[PDB]
Parts: sequence; structure tokens; C-alpha cells
Amino acid sequence: MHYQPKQDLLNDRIILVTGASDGIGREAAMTYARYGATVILLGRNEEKLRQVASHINEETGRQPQWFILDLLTCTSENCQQLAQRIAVNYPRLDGVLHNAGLLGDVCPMSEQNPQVWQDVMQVNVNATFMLTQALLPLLLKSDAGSLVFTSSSVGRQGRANWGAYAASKFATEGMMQVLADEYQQRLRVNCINPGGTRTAMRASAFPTEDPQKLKTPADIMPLYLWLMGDDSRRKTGMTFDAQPGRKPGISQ
Amino acid sequence: MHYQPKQDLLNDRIILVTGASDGIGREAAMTYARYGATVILLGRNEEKLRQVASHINEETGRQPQWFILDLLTCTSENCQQLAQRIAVNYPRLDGVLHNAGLLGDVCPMSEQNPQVWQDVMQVNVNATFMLTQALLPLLLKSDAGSLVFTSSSVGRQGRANWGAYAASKFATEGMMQVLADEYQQRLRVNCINPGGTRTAMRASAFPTEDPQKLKTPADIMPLYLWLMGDDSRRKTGMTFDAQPGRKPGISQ
Ligand SMILES: NC(=O)c1ccc[n+]([C@@H]2O[C@H](COP(=O)([O-])OP(=O)(O)OC[C@H]3O[C@@H](n4cnc5c(N)ncnc54)[C@H](OP(=O)(O)O)[C@@H]3O)[C@@H](O)[C@H]2O)c1
Ligand SMILES: NC(=O)c1ccc[n+]([C@@H]2O[C@H](COP(=O)([O-])OP(=O)(O)OC[C@H]3O[C@@H](n4cnc5c(N)ncnc54)[C@H](OP(=O)(O)O)[C@@H]3O)[C@@H](O)[C@H]2O)c1
Repeated sequence: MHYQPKQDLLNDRIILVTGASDGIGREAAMTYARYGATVILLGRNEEKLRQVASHINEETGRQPQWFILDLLTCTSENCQQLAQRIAVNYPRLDGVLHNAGLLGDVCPMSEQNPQVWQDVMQVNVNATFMLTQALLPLLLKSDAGSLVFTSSSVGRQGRANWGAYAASKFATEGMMQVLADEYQQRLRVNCINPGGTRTAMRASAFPTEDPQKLKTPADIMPLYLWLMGDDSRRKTGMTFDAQPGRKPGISQ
Repeated sequence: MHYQPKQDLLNDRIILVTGASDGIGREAAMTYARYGATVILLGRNEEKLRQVASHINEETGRQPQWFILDLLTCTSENCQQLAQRIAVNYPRLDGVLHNAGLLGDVCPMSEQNPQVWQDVMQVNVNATFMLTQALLPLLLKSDAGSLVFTSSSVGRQGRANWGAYAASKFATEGMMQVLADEYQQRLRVNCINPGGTRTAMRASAFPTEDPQKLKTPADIMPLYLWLMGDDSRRKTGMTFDAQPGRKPGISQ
């Protein structure tokens, strides 16, 4: 998506980003900030969140708040305590970008490791679900709350060596549609499939690949920017692609 | 699907059916038997499996073997011990129908109960995955092993009150496609979405509904029969509907 907006586009918007410590999440949080947003960072590692908060401070003069939450093991209650902690400092939430993710094994189903498989379901689906349940209220208390999940090409068509991850992204799509058709004109709820992007995790699943050939988290930010502003205030229940017509695979 | 075959159609086929104690699983197991198959019953409750085995005995003179396996709590190893127990008594497996399922809460995401949500993921996806991993070998040792999963209309498009269940069925579809494109010409791997059928579980999610209005597990057996015989030996990676053009909803 080509999309060129005012650096005040998100001026009075409170937006929580998961997986904000790295890759696309770090990028999205920094970009939201740079466009006015009052961003909240979520991750497991505090030092990594300190780093990110500090850079947003350098870039914008306001320092974002971070909260720690480990999706692999957090409980429903853990998620409610979080929402409560948030609630004191913020009147509401205008946006939630679910970006935290676990890849897990890329390998044949025969070799796919079950603990890892389950770890992937837990982070990508279950905890992602529980956190969105704990955050649903704060969001509903927005002029027009925007909720986006992170999908993938193997969340629309499963390919040979993808495993827990393909299954988890399908579930993400499903989960988005149930929420979308359920919050009819109360919230926007969509997925973005970012596409192959230059991050450590794309490296890990494609070591052959030359990252210089890949597009960059900054390169795909337009879509992220769109789904969060007002230019999208009527669109819900959809799955947007960041690199339309890049098509599956490695070389590119 | 209209499909009228020899009652020797599955004559020398070994077929394992999960959720064989009730509903569509009980039906499929009894129908396979009645068409020649050497059927293996899986479930959690032994007495309920005794009942079913005994009726197949009345109907066909051969008594099927049952094995107990509780998908909510079984471990990877639990699944391997099973496959081993099977392996002694059977040279291979010509078919595996994954039919065991958990509905979980039908209600808004806001009210969706997390333990139940996770229980549904565990049975429908995770354990279904681990059991198919433990059974993959026996299956590959077949002339043409057939593996089918059980999907649902909310595994293709998520609807308001479906929850863990919609998400789990999407994942099922994903899991089927990864396996299908991965066992290229080595196995057939498809889903059947049975459609609204007259079972206790359809009753539970649609109490308004009049079951007399519903089609019956025996009424949709053609598709089950198809996917398992030779008349389908080249089709893989697909999602077949039992009641094509019934369309979502209650009244019907
Ligand atoms: N980039 C691509 O090629 C592409 C393609 C398909 C899908 N995606 C999707 O893009 C999203 C973001 O990917 P990325 O490449 O930006 O990520 P990344 O930098 O490689 O790492 C993903 C993020 O997830 C977080 N995370 C993992 N486990 C967590 C846990 N248990 N608790 C809390 N946070 C956890 C990590 O935090 P920590 O640093 O603290 O560990 C990390 O910041 C993912 O959901 C992925 O599925 C991207
Ligand atoms: N019928 C429909 O309207 C329709 C529509 C959509 C989807 N489906 C699909 O149809 C499939 C079969 O449904 P049905 O109506 O035939 O089923 P059902 O009779 O209502 O019960 C489903 C079966 O799953 C088994 N099961 C549940 N939890 C288990 C566990 N933890 N361990 C082992 N087995 C377990 C049950 O065994 P026990 O008796 O021992 O508890 C039962 O035999 C399901 O996968 C469902 O998703 C059907």
C-alpha cells in the first residue's frame, strides 16, 4: 500500500504494540511514535524494551511506557493484571497491534517437535487470545478502536515445512474474522500479512536468502500506518498484505 | 456427494477412527465395518467403546479392536505407545479418520472461557497433531494411505459466537494443507466438513433447532465412504463438504 500522511496522523492516539522489542514490532512502535501516537511497548525482556523506549525518546522527545508479559507462560490473570496496570495510566486504548510471534520448527511434520508445536500455539493463538480479551474493554472505550493481528502467507495456504506456525496463522485469521463479525461497527479488526521482511527471524527460516534482497520493516510501514489512523475508519474483518505480489518463497 | 458402492469397497482396508464412541465417529466406524474394513476404534471411555464394538459385531460378525486415548491430556509419548500397541496387531494403517472433537463455549469472545479455549486447541489441534505424528509411519506402510481431518463451516469463515472452535478448525485446514503438500503422491490428506448433522453436540450449540430438520450421520456417510476407498485414490489436499449448499445457520 502507498500511503503518505501527516506526521500528526496519530497525534492523539494511544497504541499498544506487542513484540515491540524487535523486528516489525520495534519498527511499528517507533513509527507510530514518530506520527504522534502515545505508544505502549510490550515484551518479555525489560532491557530490550528500555533500549527501544530510549530511542523513541531520542526521536520524538516523549518516552513511551513498557510492560513485561511473557506470552509463552502468562495466565489469563496475568493478562488482567496487565490491563489493570494500564488502565490507571491511560483512559483507553485506540489501537492494539498484535505482533509478538513464535516461528517454531520449520521442518517436516514427521520431525516437527511437539513441545515447540505447542509453544507456538500457546504464544501465537492462546495468549494472543487472552491478551486481547483482557484489552477488549480499554479498546471499546475509544472513539474508534483498531485491532490488528499479524498473519502470514502460510496462514492462507499451508506449505510443506511450515508446521505449528502455518496452523497458528490460520487460527489467527479465524480469530480475526470471529472478532470482526462480532464487533460490527464498534471496532476495526484486521490482519496484516507483512510478507518476507528483513528481520532476524526471516533470516532464521531462510538462511540461504540474501537479506539485502528483502524489503525492510521500515519499507512496509505504510499498511501499519493506515490500519491505525482515520483513513481506514470503515474497514474491518479483512486481511491486508504489505507486499502485494511478492509471492511465496526465498530468492526475493 | 452421491456415491453407491459395493459392500466390499473397503474389504481389505484397516481404518482407525477417532471419536468412534459417538455421533459421526460412531457412524463412520460402523459404516466402514459394514463395507469390509478392519476398523480400529479410539476414544476415552472404554464402556462406550465396548458398546460400539459389540454392535459392529452384531452387524458384521467381526469384532473391532478399541484403544483408549484421551486427547485433552495425552502426551506425545502416550501417542507413541499407542502406535506401538497398534503396530503389533496390524501390519499398517490404510486410513485414519480424525473425528474426535471438542466444541467448547459458543459465546462472545468477551465471555469465552480461557481454560476451555485452551482445552479446545489442545484436543482439536495439538493432540490431533501428535496422534497423526505417531500414526504417520503405519499409514505410510499402506498401498495408498488415506488421512482425513474434520473441519467445519467456521473453519472457512469465522462467525460471531464461535470461538476457540472456529480458530481450531482453521488450524485444522492449515494442518491438512501442510501435510497434503508434503505427502505429494504418498498419501491422500483432506478435510470433510460434515455440515450440521443430527448429533448430541449439534443439539448443544443449537437448542432452538429441531433435529428432525437435520440430516443424519448415516445421511452424510457417502463422503466418508468415498475418501476411504479407491474411487478417490488421486485426490489430496482438499476440503470436501458433506451437505454442499446447506449453508450456515440453525433452522435447517
Ligand atoms: N518478517 C517476516 O518475514 C514475516 C513473515 C511472516 C510473518 N511475520 C510475522 O511478523 C511478526 C513480527 O515478526 P518480526 O520478524 O518483527 O519479529 P522478530 O524481531 O524476529 O521477533 C518477534 C517478536 O516476538 C516477540 N516474542 C516472541 N516470543 C515472545 C513471548 N513468549 N513473549 C513476549 N514476546 C515474544 C519477540 O520478543 P523478544 O525480542 O523479547 O524475544 C520479538 O520482539 C510475527 O508475528 C511473524 O509471525 C513476519
Ligand atoms: N455434527 C455437526 O453438526 C458437525 C458440524 C461441524 C463440525 N462437526 C465435527 O464433527 C466431528 C464429530 O462430531 P460428532 O457430532 O460426531 O461428535 P459427538 O458425538 O457430539 O462427540 C464428538 C466425539 O469426540 C470425542 N472426544 C471429545 N473429547 C475427547 C477427548 N478428550 N479424547 C478422546 N475423544 C474425545 C467424543 O468421545 P466421548 O463420547 O468418549 O466423550 C465423541 O465421540 C467433530 O470433530 C466436529 O467438530 C460436526
